[PDB]
Amino acid sequence: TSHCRFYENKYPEIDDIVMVNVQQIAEMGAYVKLLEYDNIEGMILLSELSRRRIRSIQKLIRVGKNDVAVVLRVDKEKGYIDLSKRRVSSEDIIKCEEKYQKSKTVHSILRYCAEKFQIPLEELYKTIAWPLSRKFGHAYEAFKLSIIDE
RNA sequence: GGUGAAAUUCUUGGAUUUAUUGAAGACUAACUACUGCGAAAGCAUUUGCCAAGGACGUUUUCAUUAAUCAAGAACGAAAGUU
Ligand SMILES: [Mg+2]
Ligand SMILES: [Mg+2]
Ligand SMILES: [Mg+2]
Ligand SMILES: [Mg+2]
Ligand SMILES: [Mg+2]
Repeated sequence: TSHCRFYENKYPEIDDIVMVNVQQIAEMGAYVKLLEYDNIEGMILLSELSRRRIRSIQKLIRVGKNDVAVVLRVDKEKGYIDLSKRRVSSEDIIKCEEKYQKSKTVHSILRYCAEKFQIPLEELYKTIAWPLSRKFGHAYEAFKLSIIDE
């Protein structure tokens, strides 16, 4: 079960870049799920969805696929996000790519660990990934070190 | 910044705005109007100098010296050329 968000808390921060998989589209916008963080839903509105004039949404969004975005407002009581998509700079997307790729590696490795040990990812992340992220900022550099220095 | 909306561009070597100032070059807002001057272009900050001009007033002076003009000439917006 893929849960237990990458970061040390399940909620977003006010300015961050993130990457999102679209789940559906409504008329006012799309309330979609975050993948840089665990599962929390939030709106992306059509007015702040496309760069150019919004002529089509099917071509741009491509529901079921991965896109870059940022977060502007946060609901820190029960969980709701306001996100943005047009304000992604040419430099933003590159670092979003690298951050999501390292996160995806560290997620798939420990997902395999959970599947082979049949223990929820929450406990495994709390026991292993979190202290390593505390110590060296991200667990992937720790994995590289463990390859080199044990 | 900018735009229908964006992007290019400048920014924690702190831009955008904030106060004093300093430099440069342009130009003369509002007053500015069915208003003025000039042959036409054109002419709008102040002051001085330089000469010029229309209009009016004139019981001033000369007495046709005038009108339009091929040839010839003077100015001639903007742009452009040394
Ligand atoms: Mg300043
Ligand atoms: Mg003036
Ligand atoms: Mg006048
Ligand atoms: Mg002639
Ligand atoms: Mg010239």
